[PDB]
Amino acid sequence: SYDYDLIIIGGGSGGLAAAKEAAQYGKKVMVLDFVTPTPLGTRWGLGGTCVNVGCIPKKLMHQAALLGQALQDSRNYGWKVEETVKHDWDRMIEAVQNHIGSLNWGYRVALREKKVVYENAYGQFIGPHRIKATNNKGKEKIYSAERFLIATGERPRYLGIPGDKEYCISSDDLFSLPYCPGKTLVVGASYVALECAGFLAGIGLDVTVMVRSILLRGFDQDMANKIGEHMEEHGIKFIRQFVPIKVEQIEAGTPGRLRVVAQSTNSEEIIEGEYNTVMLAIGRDACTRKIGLETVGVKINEKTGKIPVTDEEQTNVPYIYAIGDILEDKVELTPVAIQAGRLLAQRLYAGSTVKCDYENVPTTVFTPLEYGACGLSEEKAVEKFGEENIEVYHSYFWPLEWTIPSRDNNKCYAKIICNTKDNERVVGFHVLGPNAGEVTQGFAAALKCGLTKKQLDSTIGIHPVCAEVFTTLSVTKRSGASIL
Amino acid sequence: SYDYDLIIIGGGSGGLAAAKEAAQYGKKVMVLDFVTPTPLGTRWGLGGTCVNVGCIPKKLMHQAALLGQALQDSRNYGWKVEETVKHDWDRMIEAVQNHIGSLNWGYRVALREKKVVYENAYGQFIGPHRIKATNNKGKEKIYSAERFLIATGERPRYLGIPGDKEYCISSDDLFSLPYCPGKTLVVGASYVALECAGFLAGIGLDVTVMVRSILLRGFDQDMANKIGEHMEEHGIKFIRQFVPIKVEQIEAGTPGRLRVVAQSTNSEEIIEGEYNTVMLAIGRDACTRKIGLETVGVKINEKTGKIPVTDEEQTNVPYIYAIGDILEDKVELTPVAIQAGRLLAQRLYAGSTVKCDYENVPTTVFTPLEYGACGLSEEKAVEKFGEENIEVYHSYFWPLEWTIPSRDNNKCYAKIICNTKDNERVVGFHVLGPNAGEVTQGFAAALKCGLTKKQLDSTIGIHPVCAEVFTTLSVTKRSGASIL
Ligand SMILES: Cc1cc2nc3c(=O)[nH]c(=O)nc-3n(C[C@H](O)[C@H](O)[C@H](O)COP(=O)(O)OP(=O)(O)OC[C@H]3O[C@@H](n4cnc5c(N)ncnc54)[C@H](O)[C@@H]3O)c2cc1C
Ligand SMILES: Cc1cc2nc3c(=O)[nH]c(=O)nc-3n(C[C@H](O)[C@H](O)[C@H](O)COP(=O)(O)OP(=O)(O)OC[C@H]3O[C@@H](n4cnc5c(N)ncnc54)[C@H](O)[C@@H]3O)c2cc1C
Repeated sequence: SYDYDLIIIGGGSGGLAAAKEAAQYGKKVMVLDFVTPTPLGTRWGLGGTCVNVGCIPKKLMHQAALLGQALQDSRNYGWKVEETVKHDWDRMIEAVQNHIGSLNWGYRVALREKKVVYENAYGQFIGPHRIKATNNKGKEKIYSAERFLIATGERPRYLGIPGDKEYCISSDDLFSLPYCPGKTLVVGASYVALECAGFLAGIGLDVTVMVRSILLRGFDQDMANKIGEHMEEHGIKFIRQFVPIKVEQIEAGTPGRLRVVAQSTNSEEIIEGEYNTVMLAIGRDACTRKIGLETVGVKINEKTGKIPVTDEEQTNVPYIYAIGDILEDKVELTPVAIQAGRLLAQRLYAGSTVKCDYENVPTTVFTPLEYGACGLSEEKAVEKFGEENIEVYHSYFWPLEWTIPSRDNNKCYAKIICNTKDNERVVGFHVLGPNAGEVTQGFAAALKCGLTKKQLDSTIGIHPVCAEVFTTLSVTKRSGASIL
Repeated sequence: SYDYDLIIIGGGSGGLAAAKEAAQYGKKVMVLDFVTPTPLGTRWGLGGTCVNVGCIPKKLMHQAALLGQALQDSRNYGWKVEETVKHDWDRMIEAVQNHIGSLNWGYRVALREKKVVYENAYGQFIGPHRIKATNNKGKEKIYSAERFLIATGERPRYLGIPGDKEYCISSDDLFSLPYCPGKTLVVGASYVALECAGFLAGIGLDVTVMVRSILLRGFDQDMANKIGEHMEEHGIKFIRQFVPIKVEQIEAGTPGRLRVVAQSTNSEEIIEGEYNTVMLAIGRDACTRKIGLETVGVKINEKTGKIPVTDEEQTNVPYIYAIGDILEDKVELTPVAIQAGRLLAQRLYAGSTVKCDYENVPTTVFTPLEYGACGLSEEKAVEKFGEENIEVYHSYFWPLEWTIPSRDNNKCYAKIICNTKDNERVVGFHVLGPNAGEVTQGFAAALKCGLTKKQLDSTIGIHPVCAEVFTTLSVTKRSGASIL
């Protein structure tokens, strides 16, 4: 009947997870992946955003920055290290790219081994059950499938201003940049913006972040501001309430010199600054517009680009499914895309009825001082259950590892948000400190089990470990008592 | 009626936690603490074992070792560091002792602020409600109290052999040692033994561990062996099935040279070795024998030295309570002592009925590769529920941070133990990897909430973080399938 049982459009986290699982049940599967280049020409291999141009390289460079601090710390612990150690950009990129290459290859082998056809072509619906794939050299091929999975992801957004596409870079370009960016302006206050600002600073570069309004929209703002205070105290410059209106090249190079003109958000005040590199981290746009969805009848939100979907990841067209960042009002993270792909395959081809649970999905922002969160922000808890029913227990802590280097006391911060109407249920968990993700993972699991403050209090701490602060939280915001 | 409401004997974790909490309810409290010196003359200030001679200095030196690794790792991330960096023992100790001193002081002030009398004297019961306290210069004073709390801790045990007390050190001396130990023999396979062996090796010293039988008695033996394999692969020498029968001084010094004669455990074979320093980490003895318990009627286990106690920490004498490592068949960790002390004070003086929950208390062994555990060992699970009802999910993992340095793949290991007769309840949690304690803490809370495998599988991972390996465990030991 059809060429394939399933055709997956997009070879990112979600698509590949779906492919691997579907093939496990003997189904004929094809993955189409194609990385349309950056304005400046940057391309990469199989695996999608996370592998090539997201989580993996980002965390690796965050580690380069952390190791910078390790070198400093080591002195007081007795290691005889030269007072200032210099860092080499090109060496770091070679090592990162080398790793990304092995993952690119890893996936290509993985799909071959599981009998999944991988086609490096750009997919585009032409009609019911039919898709056209255009390869790099321009050749077209038409394929049919019983079902389709849109796993097409997003790409970085540009400001609609002169000079942006020609002289600025995005996260897409940064992680393979063939030269050290030098003095950098990061435009935006998304997690990607602050993560990159942070590690570029940790490697010793002069970094400025230009923000429109608030830091980390979507996240608990009390933590957001704490992250910002920390970055500002550790070198990073902030320009608040400004957006660039023009970027112009003073001199080309590697890096060259650029002038950025920015306008105030609440007045006609204009400022100028010159930078070596200008990074645009102001959000991402869904890749749902240029894939022929009209030819097949799939409905999307025309304003936001996102695809509405059932709690089973089904679009309005029964045989077409969508997963990943593309989805309307879900969670835009790699492991969510993976779980969604795995579970869809099992529902479709293995008789399972288990759905992807998008509630209380944990995250971590890898800022210089890491931020891990799970559940409701304080604001959202108050909105949902009422100020009077929310008790917020909090405390500062000082990692033992920081005492000998003698730095950053009363900076790491722990808070939980509890619902008094529901047995002091822990509806929100937030930590600012080292290894925030390692700390947050298990408390994410405790939320799935309906963790209560009585239960958390009864759990014994591990000593001396940062996470133990959560075992003995006794001071509430409402009490007004000090936590220094 | 009595001089004090409460007299606490011993100013360790537990005692001080009890004192601080009791004083908060306006009760008249005295703490007696006295550190009887090491055979070699080592003494220290207030705070007990943890603060002076346990978790705090131990983790700090563990960090000195970890930072050694960080210096090596940093090269491939692009930092231009000299190929071998040397380490200075004396500077490390100065920094550690400096921190311990601030904690010593911290407590001294804390007790002053909360109106708690601190007496640096050795406590000893003389009769009902009465105790004699002998200070350093030898002067005695008699005090009475309505109740008493024995929080007397333990001290390192020696082998009954010639030369042990005169020439060998214990954990007590190691953390203030005024010279670099040089070539070291660690005798024992307790967590203290392996932790110290590990960090002494991590600072570049030549370390040998001499073991009687198994590593880490009490802990999951599969994990124990993996920790040993890792230590052996990273420099540490192991002599198995030997115990020292004699230690003699070849030459005195700082360090000197010592000859250790050891005998096989299953034969008459004898081996000799020379070391600069010999550390005895073969366990600890309760300080319950020389404190006058006979004069007051408190029953102890005469074989083991431990004090039997109710689930409310009450001894057979109603007005006398005990907490901490001293207790019979409980859990010998700082945070357990603290929780027990806090909760006892609250039961006694604030109308609480909450008891200390000694079930599924988490621990972390700070070996070069860290081991975090909560709940049942695999062996103990099988013994309790039966082999056929236990499913063990496991996986290796590779910290992203180690990929660029290009080291130690298939070494970190995660397993959970599930009870099939009880909804695949996670009755055991085990992780071997970096920041094990940070990873384990929240899963400990999950176990308090009765975490289930269905629930764990429904929790989404944080990417790329080590802990996320627990989100997707699908391979069982019973299946026989490979996990490389
Ligand atoms: C800087 C940065 C940091 C991040 N950090 C984290 C983090 O720390 N933790 C975390 O969990 N997530 C992180 N992410 C988010 C994560 O990258 C995404 O959520 C994840 O990649 C989503 O998977 P996906 O399959 O939906 O999309 P993608 O992985 O991006 O896959 C989409 C793929 O499909 C291809 N494609 C698009 N259209 C077509 C077409 N028409 N035909 C064929 N192929 C097509 C694209 O080229 C792309 O390769 C980060 C992202 C960025 C940018
Ligand atoms: C090498 C080592 C590593 C350790 N690592 C960890 C770890 O990583 N995590 C963890 O949780 N625990 C660790 N511990 C164990 C932890 O330190 C103990 O569980 C904790 O100190 C228990 O405190 P306690 O209140 O029972 O007694 P202690 O802390 O030992 O205090 C007893 C105090 O009372 C004094 N005393 C004794 N007799 C008298 C008397 N007659 N009169 C007055 N004072 C007296 C003692 O001198 C001492 O100061 C470690 C211990 C060691 C030895």
